[PDB]
Amino acid sequence: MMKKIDVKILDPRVGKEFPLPTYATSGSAGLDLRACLNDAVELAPGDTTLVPTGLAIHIADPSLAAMMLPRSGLGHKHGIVLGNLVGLIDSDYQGQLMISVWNRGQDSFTIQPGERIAQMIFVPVVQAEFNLVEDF
Amino acid sequence: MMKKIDVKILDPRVGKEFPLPTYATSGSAGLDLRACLNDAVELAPGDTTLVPTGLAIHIADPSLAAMMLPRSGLGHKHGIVLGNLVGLIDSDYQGQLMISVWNRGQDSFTIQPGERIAQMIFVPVVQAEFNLVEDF
Amino acid sequence: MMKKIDVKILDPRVGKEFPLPTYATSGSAGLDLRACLNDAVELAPGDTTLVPTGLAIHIADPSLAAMMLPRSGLGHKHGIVLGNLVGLIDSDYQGQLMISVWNRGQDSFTIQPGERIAQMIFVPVVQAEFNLVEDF
Repeated sequence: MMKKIDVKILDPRVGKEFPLPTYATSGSAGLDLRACLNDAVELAPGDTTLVPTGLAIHIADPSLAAMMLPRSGLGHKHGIVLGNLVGLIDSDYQGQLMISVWNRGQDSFTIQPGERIAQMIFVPVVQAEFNLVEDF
Repeated sequence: MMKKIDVKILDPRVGKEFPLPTYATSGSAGLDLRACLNDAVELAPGDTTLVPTGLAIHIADPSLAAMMLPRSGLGHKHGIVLGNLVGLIDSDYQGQLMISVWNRGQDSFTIQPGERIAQMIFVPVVQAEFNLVEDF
Repeated sequence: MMKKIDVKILDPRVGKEFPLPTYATSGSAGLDLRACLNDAVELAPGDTTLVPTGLAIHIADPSLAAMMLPRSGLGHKHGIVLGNLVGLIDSDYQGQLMISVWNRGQDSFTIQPGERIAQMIFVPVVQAEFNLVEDF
């Protein structure tokens, strides 16, 4: 199911030195996000670094949100995951998309400029209207 | 998109010493959940503690669920995340909402009473009816 | 809400030595997935192992995806979570479902054959059609 989402490019490397995000296939659930870096960042075991994407989105529809997830292989094989574990992007967030990258393993890992380092999915969300009860 | 959800308050501090959960804005995807504690809890690196919220919900609609996520800043900047990483709340769960708080970093952190320590989103869910095949 | 999903069994132990996945109740959001193992696997603190399920699904609908999550108790009480934290299954994935199991705690844990070790939810997903703007 498709939804138009505004995207703003913040760094001129985007598109020029690595591509914009695209779905691998029409059956893909997520979009891979790439590290927008002047220089490679070497992450020792246990450390966290904030990696820019050079991108901002504005979802705008309050019935939609995005969730940022680790990449499967990076996480399983290399211990490279997200420092906030899963990163929620609200419909009114219009700042740069930033990736909290955490090395949860025992091996150092260097993030190269342009490397795919997380994925993003778009999911419908609901806002609860709470009904206060004193017994269910 | 809005959905009525029953909520029961379990601890008289809720509302009295810190507020009920509310959406920051009409475009917010998540609700911040606060620690309902008699005393602050100091979490050393690597440890996990179970924090009550003083709240129970009963979603009741089987086409909806809630997911509990870390807060972005706490997770990235402070290494304070969830011990179960993401916590799924089923439509028929009517117990207290409990937060597994894990210090995944290298600095001790004290959870103050009333402090926002996780977020909750409501998402539609589907139940699979499996169709057994012996080749796709 | 129900959706037909094709499932293929890859290992003859499935159904014979432990059951196929089922929803506990009609209000359950997730399905527990079991370890399909010839022998128990003992996971020391910090290590990760790739556990087969003996199962493959083919969601096929591009408006649906699955997310693999830790079990709540395993994660909170035992530090047994997913090495990729959350595992996304695309609508066109038709390989075996594999579970990255990570011991994020301080106690060794042995995964027994047939033991429930993760959960899977099915959620609607949206594919973004990006609209390039140079200011929001």
